[PDB]
Amino acid sequence: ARPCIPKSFGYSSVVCVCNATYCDSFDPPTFPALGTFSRYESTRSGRRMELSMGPIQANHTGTGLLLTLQPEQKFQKVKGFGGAMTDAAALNILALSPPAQNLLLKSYFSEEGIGYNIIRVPMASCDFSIRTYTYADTPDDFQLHNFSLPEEDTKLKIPLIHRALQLAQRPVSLLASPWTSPTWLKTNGAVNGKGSLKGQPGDIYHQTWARYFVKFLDAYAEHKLQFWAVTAENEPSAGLLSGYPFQCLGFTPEHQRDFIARDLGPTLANSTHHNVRLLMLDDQRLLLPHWAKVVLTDPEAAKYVHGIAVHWYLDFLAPAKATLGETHRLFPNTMLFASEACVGSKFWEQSVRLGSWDRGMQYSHSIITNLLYHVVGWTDWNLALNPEGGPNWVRNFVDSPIIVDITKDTFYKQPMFYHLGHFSKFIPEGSQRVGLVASQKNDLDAVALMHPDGSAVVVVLNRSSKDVPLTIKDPAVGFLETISPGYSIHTYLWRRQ
Ligand SMILES: *[C@@H]1O[C@H](CO)[C@@H](O[C@@H]2O[C@H](CO)[C@@H](O[C@@H]3O[C@H](CO[C@H]4O[C@H](CO)[C@@H](O)[C@H](O)[C@@H]4O)[C@@H](O)[C@H](O)[C@@H]3O)[C@H](O)[C@H]2NC(C)=O)[C@H](O)[C@H]1NC(C)=O
Ligand SMILES: *[C@@H]1O[C@H](CO)[C@@H](O)[C@H](O)[C@H]1NC(C)=O
Ligand SMILES: *[C@@H]1O[C@H](CO)[C@@H](O)[C@H](O)[C@H]1NC(C)=O
Repeated sequence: ARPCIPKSFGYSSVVCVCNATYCDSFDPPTFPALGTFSRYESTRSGRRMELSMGPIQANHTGTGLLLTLQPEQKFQKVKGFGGAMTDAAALNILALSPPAQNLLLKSYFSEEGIGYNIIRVPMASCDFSIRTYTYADTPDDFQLHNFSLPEEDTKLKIPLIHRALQLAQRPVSLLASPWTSPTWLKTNGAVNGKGSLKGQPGDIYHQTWARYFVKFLDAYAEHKLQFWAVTAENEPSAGLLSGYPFQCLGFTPEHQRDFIARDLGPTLANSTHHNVRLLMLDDQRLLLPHWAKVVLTDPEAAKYVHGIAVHWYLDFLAPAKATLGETHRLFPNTMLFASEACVGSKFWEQSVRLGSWDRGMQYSHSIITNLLYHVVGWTDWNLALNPEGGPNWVRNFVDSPIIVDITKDTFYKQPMFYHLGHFSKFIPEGSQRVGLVASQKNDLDAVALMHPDGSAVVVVLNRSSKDVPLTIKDPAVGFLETISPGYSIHTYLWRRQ
């Protein structure tokens, strides 16, 4: 286990400094015997996923906070965690020397790092691109004879995805999302702004756009990559907004419903890519449950839709119970998945705050809330950005868990990286959320899950300044006596037999 090299940039915590010859890492799991628990601890004060071990006791007495596992109370199975291979993320990763590149990719994808198993791939350009392009910019090419991947895919994104896959010991699921269609399929003839597909679902424009999904999946397959899922459109509501500056393609929920039932669903189902999952919405969770009711109460759209993808940007408006909770109650067999998050887009937010503990706590708080309301996965946005929070052709810069400094062949792992790793490292695909109750009112955020191998994992986040002593009870093993320091996050692991 190679320790964090801390550096302060004047914010609430430190970054971990990595370069060509040094990056912090973990040792392989030792799997401690029954009656012993593992603790991974990160703190604002500087601890970075530090391992300790403790005993499990047969008995407990006291008035302190007790959290009780309810292993019989079974909820959602986890798909996984990861981030987005944008043009910007690829340009930043490839600006490092090869050994620094490999330590960045190992930080995310290896067992010596945090075990990411999801990669979101934009279908052509987004704002985190240095130029605007689609795969079919030759005008009025309804045949899509001139559909091709440019070097952003063939030289940047695809080779980095292959390298990530090879470093990962877990199977990695790829998720594709489009921002815009070719401009000649759009009402406004532009990559951005208020504009939809021309015409109506079931017509030549919509059939062409559905076939474009199949051509993308064919082109990626020529490069030996297969997708787990695609979304119906990135943030479809954004294309309904006058002057929207980012690549977009506007759909009402009715438009998405009919596009899926008539065009996208049947087109994917009648392709070699029929096993690729389709996710609807890919948008702010305040749009639930309405968007789910509009799409999923139509059997001709419902039969194609595997899940509902959500973005976190307006979560302050949208209580989880009224959105995720209500959507799970009405549509319990349609999985919910968090497909995009980042801090810093808002005009008042500094784009990049190197070492921000607040930004880390935003991530872990969101992941815990999502898991407590039936969500099966959580996806970061750009895997890496430069210290300006780009590149970005619209100059809408944001933060990333890893910041690359090309001038020093150095990258910085922020608190967001460690807060995400407290889940991604320890909650593999197939883990199941289980019950966890508190003995009294408390300021902690906590979630319990069972690993496929039956072992327990509990994440405890303390967003308060105050140390909170607490006990965890598992009826199969006994009591963990621990303490949740102010501004900390813990992951607890233990065998149950
Ligand atoms: C990539 O990042 C690495 C981590 O920051 C950089 O390594 C640091 O490199 C400096 C410059 O050589 C080292 O400092 C020197 O340290 C030695 C003492 O060495 C011994 O003790 C230190 C702890 O004090 C220990 O880290 C070493 O293993 C040795 O046991 C002094 O003699 C010098 O006066 C000077 O202070 C750092 O120790 C070193 N840290 C680590 C953790 O390796 C590396 O240089 C970066 N590479 C590039 C090219 O940017
Ligand atoms: C521990 O738990 C058991 C429950 O079977 C209880 O009967 C026993 O007296 C407890 N031990 C102590 C020291 O309280
Ligand atoms: C588009 O495709 C056809 C046939 O493969 C080719 O002859 C034509 O010149 C291409 N157009 C452009 C603009 O590259």
